[PDB]
Amino acid sequence: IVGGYTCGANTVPYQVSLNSGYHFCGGSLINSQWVVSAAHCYKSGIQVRLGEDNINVVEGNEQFISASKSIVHPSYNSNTLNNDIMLIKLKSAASLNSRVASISLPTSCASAGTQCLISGWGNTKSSGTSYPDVLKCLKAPILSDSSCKSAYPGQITSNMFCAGYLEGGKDSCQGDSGGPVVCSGKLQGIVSWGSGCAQKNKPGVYTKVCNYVSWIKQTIASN
Ligand SMILES: CC(C)COc1cccc(-c2nc3cc(C(N)=[NH2+])ccc3[nH]2)c1[O-]
Ligand SMILES: [Ca+2]
Ligand SMILES: [Cl-]
Repeated sequence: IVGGYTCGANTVPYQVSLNSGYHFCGGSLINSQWVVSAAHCYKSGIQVRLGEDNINVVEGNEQFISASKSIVHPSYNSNTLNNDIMLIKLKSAASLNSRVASISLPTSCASAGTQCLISGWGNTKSSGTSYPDVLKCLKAPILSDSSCKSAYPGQITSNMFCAGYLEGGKDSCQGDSGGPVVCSGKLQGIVSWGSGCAQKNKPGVYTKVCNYVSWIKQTIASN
């Protein structure tokens, strides 16, 4: 997260770290056995780490559970990143409490101007790599479709939305991919891509979760 702030330990109880011997992507807990992340964060050998704050220290509250299966969206396109969503089922269910809790799926899509919270352990510099030990947070508004398409002409599908600041300085970045964009207590986006990090006129692009609620529900129900 570039231009963000320290969230505070466990203030984002649905945030998870996908780990394969190091932190590589973020994700969101939606029920005690399922997490949602981005399809391009897929790999085998994934351990889901819940209740984390400092990812390099066991401070307490952590639950490390292996993934039993990852379900990448059948229409995911690695070249355009269209349908960049993946569901991970956990080997055992997580114990939910106040430090580990799930976030709700939306019933409607959010509108431009809606303010949302993006969190993650991704890079904090737009030029160079500086990864943090604790969770970083950023409040960012959803932008209008016209400003998003003007910024990335030909690359935005109806399953993506832009959120951020056109002046630059605040944005999600590498290491944040797969994590949550929460607005009014509902999971509305998944960190997906962007051009560099916090560059002027190049806001972040997120997977539009409201277009996948029936797919998420039907898939969890049959697995
Ligand atoms: C499969 C992963 C281990 C590799 O993931 C990645 C490798 C290189 C860059 C990214 C990445 N750049 C990103 C930029 C942004 C942004 N809003 N500017 C957001 C997420 C990003 N994720 C990324 O997610
Ligand atoms: Ca820790
Ligand atoms: Cl266009």
